[PDB]
Amino acid sequence: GGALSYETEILTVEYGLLPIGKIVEKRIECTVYSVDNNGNIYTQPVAQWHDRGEQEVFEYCLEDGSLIRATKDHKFMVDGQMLPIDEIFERELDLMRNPGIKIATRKYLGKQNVYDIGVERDHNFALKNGFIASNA
Amino acid sequence: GALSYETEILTVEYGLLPIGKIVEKRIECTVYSVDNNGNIYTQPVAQWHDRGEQEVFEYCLEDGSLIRATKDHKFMVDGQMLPIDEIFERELDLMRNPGIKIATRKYLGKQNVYDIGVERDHNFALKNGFIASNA
Repeated sequence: GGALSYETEILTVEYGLLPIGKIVEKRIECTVYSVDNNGNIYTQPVAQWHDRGEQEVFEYCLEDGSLIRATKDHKFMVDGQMLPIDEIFERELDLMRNPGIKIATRKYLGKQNVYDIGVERDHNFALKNGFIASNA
Repeated sequence: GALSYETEILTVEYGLLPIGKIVEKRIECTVYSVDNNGNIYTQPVAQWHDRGEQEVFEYCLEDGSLIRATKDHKFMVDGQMLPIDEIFERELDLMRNPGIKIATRKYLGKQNVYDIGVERDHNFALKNGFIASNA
C-alpha cells in the first residue's frame, strides 16, 4: 500500500484541494477523482481513511521542481501502469499528470526586446514543460 | 507575436535554450513541432526573428510556472492555436506535456503518514493531476 505526507494535496469535488493528513485525521467525507482501466476520469467517495502511523518519507523533486513526499512503496501512475514511486524514480519514467494547465494571473512587465523563430512547416515549436508556441 | 528572452526552447543538440540566445546568435539547431494529426516531429530553425522592444505580459500558471510573452502570441489549446491573452480571458487549458520525470530524491526521516481507500480502481488524483494508486 504505502502512504503520503500530510500536506500532499488531494483533489476533492466538494472542497477543492485538501491535505490528505486533514482528510484522514478529520475523517472528512469527500469525493475524490479516480481513473479507470480505460483512461476515464470519474469521481467516487473516499471509503477508507488510513492513518498509517510513522514511516520513512522520501521527498521526490520533479523536473519542474514540484514535490511529492511519500514512502518508497506508494504506487503512482506511469503511462499504462501503476508503479512504486521509487521505482519510477530509479527507472527515470515520467509520472502521468494533467495534460492541461490554466493561467492563474497576469502581470504587465512593460517593454522588453522580444524574439521569435520561424520554421518551415506548421509554424510552431515546443517550450520547456512542453507548451506549444505558434505563429499561425 | 513574440516571446521574452529567457523563454526556454527545447532543442535536440543543446536541450533547453533561451530563445534570446538562439535568435541573437543565430544558433543553428533543431526544434520540436506538432502537425495537424497531434504528432510531434523535429525540424531545424529556419528563421531567427528579433522583433525588438514590445509590451510583455507575465502569465503565471496554476503551478507557478511563468510564460512571458506579447499578449497576442498564440499557444496550443486542445488542438487549436489561440492568443495567450485569450487563453487567459477564457480560463482555457494550455497544452500539454502529459508526463514528467522525477529529478531527485531526498530522505526526510520518519513522519506520521496517510492514505485513502476507494471502492473502485483504487487510485486518486493529487494536485497537478498525479495519480496515486494502491492497486
